[PDB]
Amino acid sequence: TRLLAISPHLDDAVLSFGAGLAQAAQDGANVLVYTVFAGAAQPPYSPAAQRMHTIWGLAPDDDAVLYRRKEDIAALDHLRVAHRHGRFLDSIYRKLPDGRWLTAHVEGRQKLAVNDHSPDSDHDLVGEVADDIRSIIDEFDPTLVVTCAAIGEHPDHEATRDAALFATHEKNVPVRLWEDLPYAVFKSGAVELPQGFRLGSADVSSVKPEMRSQKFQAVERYSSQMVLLNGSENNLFDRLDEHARQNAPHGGYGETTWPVVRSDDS
Ligand SMILES: [Zn+2]
Ligand SMILES: [Zn+2]
Ligand SMILES: [Zn+2]
Ligand SMILES: [Zn+2]
Ligand SMILES: [Zn+2]
Repeated sequence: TRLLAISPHLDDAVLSFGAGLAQAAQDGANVLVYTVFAGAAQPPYSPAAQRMHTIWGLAPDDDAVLYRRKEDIAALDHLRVAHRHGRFLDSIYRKLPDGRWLTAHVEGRQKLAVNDHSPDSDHDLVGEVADDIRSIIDEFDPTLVVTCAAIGEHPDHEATRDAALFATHEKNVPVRLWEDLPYAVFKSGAVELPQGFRLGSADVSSVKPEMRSQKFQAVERYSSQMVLLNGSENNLFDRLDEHARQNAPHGGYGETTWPVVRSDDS
């Protein structure tokens, strides 16, 4: 078994599929967690990025990507799985063709506003990510790829998922999508895949209690994210535990995945 996980951001694979990754390595699978939006960003940073860096507990002009890469290595080391950090710049570091920042701040609103941009610019981003994924597939030779469903409709999650779907289709590798966490605790669960792809029936895994514990310890390595993840009530793990409790109310901890298959008549 050669499992390639494709995470949009530094933390998504561990939050959503950490237990499955740790279980996979335990069973003797070769596991690799490649993160798409891990590109090394250079100053000058935008105001919106600077603000994010402060929310992550960093100085505005700190090398934030380096810090987050280090956290990611620690967390994946904890699950006993390998890492690979991609070249793509996260949303807060990207500029548009016209020279504007992709993301700007508004006064008095929590979530950052994304500037409108061309379908061409999205097609091109997704194309480049797909290119990188295809090469990784050639290099690593996965038997299975797992990536995000993009529940919550984060644009970087959709870009990652879509590129993985195009690349895995061309390369004939089976692909599964994980339920995005903690997004799925806050957002419905229905997603729109690119034309020609659809979701098969869900599978909610059964993991040993010790893999649950390892997952949550791995999550704790993302120190920069604890404020963003614990939110208001400081109860991320409670919410994660409660979610898994529902989806197996006669079992313990587990993670929801769906296989991706071709639609009929496509
Ligand atoms: Zn993410
Ligand atoms: Zn490394
Ligand atoms: Zn992003
Ligand atoms: Zn876009
Ligand atoms: Zn769910």
